[PDB]
Order: sequence, then C-alpha cells, then structure tokens
Amino acid sequence: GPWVIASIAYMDPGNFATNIEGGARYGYSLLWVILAANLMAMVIQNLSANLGIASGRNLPELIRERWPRPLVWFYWIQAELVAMATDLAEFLGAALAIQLLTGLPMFWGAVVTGVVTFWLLNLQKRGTRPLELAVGAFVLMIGVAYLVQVVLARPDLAAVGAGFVPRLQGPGSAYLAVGIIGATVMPHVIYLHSALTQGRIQTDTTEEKRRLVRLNRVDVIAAMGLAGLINMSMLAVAAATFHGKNVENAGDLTTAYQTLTPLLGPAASVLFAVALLASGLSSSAVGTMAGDVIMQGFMGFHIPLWLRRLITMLPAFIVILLGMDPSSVLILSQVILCFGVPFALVPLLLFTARRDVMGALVTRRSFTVIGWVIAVIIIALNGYLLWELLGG
Ligand SMILES: CCCCCCCC/C=C/CCCCCCCC(=O)OC[C@H](O)CO
Ligand SMILES: CCCCCCCC/C=C\CCCCCCCC(=O)OC[C@H](O)CO
Ligand SMILES: CCCCCCCC/C=C\CCCCCCCC(=O)OC[C@H](O)CO
Ligand SMILES: CCCCCCCC/C=C\CCCCCCCC(=O)OC[C@H](O)CO
Ligand SMILES: CCCCCCCC/C=C\CCCCCCCC(=O)OC[C@H](O)CO
Ligand SMILES: CCCCCCCC/C=C\CCCCCCCC(=O)OC[C@H](O)CO
Ligand SMILES: CCCCCCCC/C=C\CCCCCCCC(=O)OC[C@H](O)CO
Ligand SMILES: CCCCCCCC/C=C\CCCCCCCC(=O)OC[C@H](O)CO
Ligand SMILES: [Cl-]
Ligand SMILES: [Mn+2]
Ligand SMILES: [Mn+2]
Repeated sequence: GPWVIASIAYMDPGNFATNIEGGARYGYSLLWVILAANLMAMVIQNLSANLGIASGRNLPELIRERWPRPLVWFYWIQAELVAMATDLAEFLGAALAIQLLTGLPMFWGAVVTGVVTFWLLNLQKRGTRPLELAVGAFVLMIGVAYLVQVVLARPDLAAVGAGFVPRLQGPGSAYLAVGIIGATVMPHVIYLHSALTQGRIQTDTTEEKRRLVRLNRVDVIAAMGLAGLINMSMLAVAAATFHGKNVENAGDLTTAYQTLTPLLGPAASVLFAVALLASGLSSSAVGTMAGDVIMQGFMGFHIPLWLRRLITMLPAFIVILLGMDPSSVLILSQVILCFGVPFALVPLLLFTARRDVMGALVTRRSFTVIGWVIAVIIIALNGYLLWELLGG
C-alpha cells in the first residue's frame, strides 16, 4: 500500500496554520471545531471510499458520465480552483519552512520549493518510497510530540472542557472556524479518496466489496482519530503557550516552534521547520498528482504535469511578491477550501444513495441523512461568514 502518502493532507501546512493560530488567538474555545470537522471528515471520507469500491469509478468520473456536459464543465472548473487554494498553502508552507531553516528570502524559498516539486514530479516509486517514509517519520513524531506536550504543558482543564462546547468568539472566530473545517474536510480528498479505492478489488463480488468497506472504515477512523488527536493537541499546546499572554507574533508559524520548546529544548526550531517542510513538499506533490487525476475524471483529458505544476505555482510567487504574510495566506486558502465542500458533497450524497451506482452497497439511510445534515451545516456556516465579510 503505497497510497498512504496522500494522508499528509490532514497534516499539511494548512493544519499547522489553523491549529496554531486558533489556540494562540482564541485559546481552547475552538477545540469543538476540530472535533466537529474531524467527525464530519470520517463520514465523508467513508462515503467517498465506499463510492469507489461499490461503483469502481471515482467521483469526477461519475459526474462526467452521468451529468450534463455544462454541469460537468462547471464542476471541473470549481475543482481546479480548489486545487489552486490547496496547493497554495502547501507550496507556500514548504517555502516558509525553507526560510525557517536557512533564513532564505520567501521568494528564493519558493524557487527552491519549485525545483524540488519539479524533481519529485517525474520520479518513480523507487526513488520516492524512501522519501515518503522519511516524511511520514517527521510528521508522525512531531505529532506525537504535541500529544506528549499537551499533557506536560499542564493546560487549564476548565478552559479545555469549555472549549468542547460550540461557541464563537466574534467575527474573526467564524473566519478561523471555517478555515479549520476546510483544513480537515478537504474537497480535493473527497474526489481523490474515491479514486484511491477504485479498481482495488480482486474478485469483483459483493462479499469482497463489503470486505474492503469494512477494512476501509476501520483504517479511516483509526488514522482520522489520530489526526484529530494531534490537531486538537497542537491547538491546545498553542493555547497553553500563547493565549492570555501578549507574545509578539503569536499564532504565526515563524514562532510556532516555541510550543515545543519545553519538550525539545534548543531543537524545537529545526524539528518544527523540518516537519513543516516535509509536510508541504509531500502534500504539494500529492496534490499535483491528484489534480491531474481529477481533471482526467471530469474532462476525459488532462494537461501535462509540468504545465499543471507551473500554473498552480504562480499564485505562490504572486503572494510573495505582494509581501503578504505566509501564515495568513495559509489560513485564507483553508477558508476558500471550505466554500468548495458543499459542491463536492452533493454528488457524493446523491451517488452513494443510488442502487444503479452502489449496487447492494447503497449507503444506509441514516448516514445519508447525517451527510445532508453535515452539508447543510457547512452551507450555513459558509453563508454566515460571507454575511459578516460583506457587512451586517
Ligand atoms: C472555491 C469555490 C468556488 C465556487 C465558485 C465556482 C467557480 C466560479 C466560476 C465558475 C465558472 C463558470 C461556470 C460555468 C462553466 C462554463 C460555462 C458552462 O456552462 O459550460 C459551457 C458549456 O455549456 C459546456 O460545454
Ligand atoms: C543530522 C543533521 C543535523 C543538522 C542540524 C542543522 C540543520 C540545519 C538546517 C539546514 C541547513 C542549512 C543551515 C545553513 C543556513 C545558514 C543560515 C542560517 O540558518 O542561520 C542560522 C544560524 O545563525 C547559522 O546557521
Ligand atoms: C533552475 C534552478 C535555479 C537556477 C539557480 C541555480 C543556482 C544559482 C543560485 C543563485 C543565483 C540565482 C540568481 C540570483 C540573481 C538574483 C538577482 C536579483 O536581482 O534578485 C532579485 C530577486 O530574484 C527578486 O526579483
Ligand atoms: C490533557 C487533555 C486535554 C487536552 C485536550 C486536547 C485533546 C488532546 C487529545 C489527547 C491527549 C493526548 C494524550 C497522549 C498521551 C501522551 C502524553 C503522555 O503520555 O504524558 C506522559 C507524561 O510524562 C506524564 O507525566
Ligand atoms: C476518550 C478519548 C481519550 C483522548 C483524550 C481526550 C482528552 C480530553 C481531556 C479533557 C477534555 C475535557 C476534560 C475537562 C472536564 C470538564 C472541564 C472541567 O474540568 O470542569 C470544569 C467545569 O466543567 C466548569 O465549571
Ligand atoms: C501561465 C500559463 C502557463 C505558461 C505556459 C508554459 C510556459 C512555459 C514554461 C516553461 C517551458 C515549457 C517547459 C519545458 C518542458 C517542455 C516539455 C515538452 O514538450 O517536451 C519536449 C522536450 O522533450 C523537452 O525536453
Ligand atoms: C473561470 C474563472 C475562474 C472563477 C473564479 C472564481 C473566484 C475565485 C474563488 C475563490 C477565490 C476567493 C479569493 C478571495 C481573495 C481575497 C484576497 C484577500 O483577502 O487578501 C487581500 C488582498 O490580497 C490584498 O493583498
Ligand atoms: C457531526 C456529524 C458527524 C457524526 C459522526 C458519526 C460517526 C460516523 C463516522 C464514521 C462511521 C462510518 C460512516 C459511514 C460508513 C458507511 C456507512 C454505509 O452505509 O455503508 C454501507 C455500505 O456497505 C457501504 O457502501
Ligand atoms: Cl480558552
Ligand atoms: Mn489539511
Ligand atoms: Mn508571518
């Protein structure tokens, strides 16, 4: 199973930005958002995985083959904007880590990131599998560090428990809450996960399809459960480190290493930036591969990979030339990603409730309703954010 490197999206630089900023600025009051977004992601990623197993096709393929041509065109275009926002936080997050490790300007950090992403693009599994394992080592261990630091930091349990009750903290809190949902419920994974499980069967029977669904549901929840524990711990450690005090540039990724200083000591700066670098490079490489697959499913053709790697790279250089804050752009991209979630959910909820698509593996009616409740929740939360951002 070499497809495990796609699991870095739940630990991409977007999660680092939203977790650290959420704790530093709003303390523990956003823990419930991470728990909600992680539970929503378990349901959605199971439906996506069950769609590929039951139907044998990925979600963009089904839209292309079943829905009218103009609707398929609109769905491919909005899927490309999702890939732009997704790759932006991951590519810029890698460039930021280059600056944290070498002091190199953000422009040259992106130049280095570009050459590296172009090099990984045309590599086979022989030279990539050791890199995938090395990335998984840094990110897992930096996640274990937060799981250990969240206990050693002695957090205020009264504020931690209160943080699991849904509450907003002004206008900027809904903005960051929407960003936390997009950082966990990622639209590009909704399309991609259906493609990772398609064509993965051996005897093409119902009993075998039910077997792959059972194994997937246990594997998804086990990994998603660990990712949620890490994300909550990272926000809790960030809250216990910065919130309530007045630390300069609190929440920014250039100072986030201080969250692990009591545990790692003088090594907290390098190990954080190394984990952020491996996270950004692998997610940006997987994201480029995923966008090529999503376009092929929607349109029947695709642009060459070097051209896609080039187009998705321009906004990162534009943002750097604009002098914008990298951590603030990482959050904004996650916010934009959450506005693409309802578009991905509607065909997922419809297709997995169809017998001519799923066969005997039609989704249970209870989980179809929970999915539509999740979709309505995210549509309502995206609308309230757009309401305050436009005024009133
Ligand atoms: C991140 C969330 C994004 C939310 C906003 C979504 C993207 C907005 C722009 C859409 C392009 C216009 C959509 C229409 C697609 C082209 C016009 C069309 O209808 O297709 C042409 C023809 O009918 C088929 O062959
Ligand atoms: C087992 C390996 C252990 C390696 C542990 C160290 C890792 C250093 C990270 C990148 C190398 C580039 C660092 C050189 C860049 C010079 C600019 C700079 O980082 O300045 C900071 C300091 O004042 C002067 O290094
Ligand atoms: C394709 C691989 C990249 C090729 C590089 C391989 C190694 C050369 C390293 C440094 C020199 C790079 C050129 C440095 C010249 C910069 C002059 C300048 O004006 O800097 C402005 C800055 O680029 C904002 O526009
Ligand atoms: C403190 C709990 C409230 C925080 C709310 C955020 C959610 C965090 C989720 C799981 C905690 C991680 C626990 C992982 C256990 C590893 C830590 C540990 O074992 O602590 C050893 C230490 O030496 C003993 O003194
Ligand atoms: C089961 C999975 C294990 C994973 C580990 C998850 C860590 C969660 C630990 C603490 C969260 C909330 C505990 C706080 C209990 C309620 C808050 C409190 O301390 O009481 C204050 C009172 O409610 C106000 O007046
Ligand atoms: C803004 C819209 C995107 C801009 C449009 C592209 C801009 C040109 C960029 C690089 C040169 C093309 C990449 C060079 C690789 C050529 C690939 C190719 O055709 O292969 C021929 C030959 O084998 C090669 O070695
Ligand atoms: C077919 C045509 C393509 C369809 C296009 C659909 C529109 C793009 C959708 C979401 C992007 C939202 C981006 C919001 C930009 C906010 C920028 C910002 O807030 O930053 C301040 C500004 O950059 C000062 O530097
Ligand atoms: C706050 C809202 C979130 C609530 C969180 C509740 C926890 C549910 C999470 C995972 C269970 C599995 C989800 C759906 C798994 C597939 C269900 C199904 O019907 O699949 C049967 C068929 O065999 C295959 O196609
Ligand atoms: Cl708090
Ligand atoms: Mn993510
Ligand atoms: Mn900054």
